[PDB]
Amino acid sequence: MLTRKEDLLTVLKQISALKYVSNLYEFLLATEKIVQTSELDTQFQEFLTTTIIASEQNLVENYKQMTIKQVIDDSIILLGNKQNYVQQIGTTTIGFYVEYRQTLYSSNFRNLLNIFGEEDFKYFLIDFLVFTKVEQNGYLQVAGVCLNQYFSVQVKQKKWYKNN
Repeated sequence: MLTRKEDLLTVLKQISALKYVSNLYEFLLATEKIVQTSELDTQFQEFLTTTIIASEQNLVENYKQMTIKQVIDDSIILLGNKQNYVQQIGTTTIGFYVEYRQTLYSSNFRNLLNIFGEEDFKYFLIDFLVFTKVEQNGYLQVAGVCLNQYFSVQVKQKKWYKNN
């Protein structure tokens, strides 16, 4: 469920498998998808700086330089048989069809789709764990391999009464 920023960050820095962690704004800058002077609404700009993303490797060079619903469906289809991605939750995939994300449909992500371009956006949701600020110091993962999949590997524990 919802997580506090400092908790998300401490968990993320502890996971050695995730070598890359940044806020979205800086990633878009490094990949040159946007530049310092790009015209950005304050809401969207606040969305870029508060959104946190993580990947196993540094994919900046890889990302250098249609409805949102459709792009997301295609993205999910690209997952193949892989499992445990946030976007797959409560989803069933059969061939090119997906049946059954509220945040991913927002204007923020639609603007993100237009800046990334169709192809890169599709892979973005796969290569990155994406955490968005839902409320005051309240983060939610909206895409990528479920964080729990990594914590579990980093900190392997058989049994416990509870560990949120």
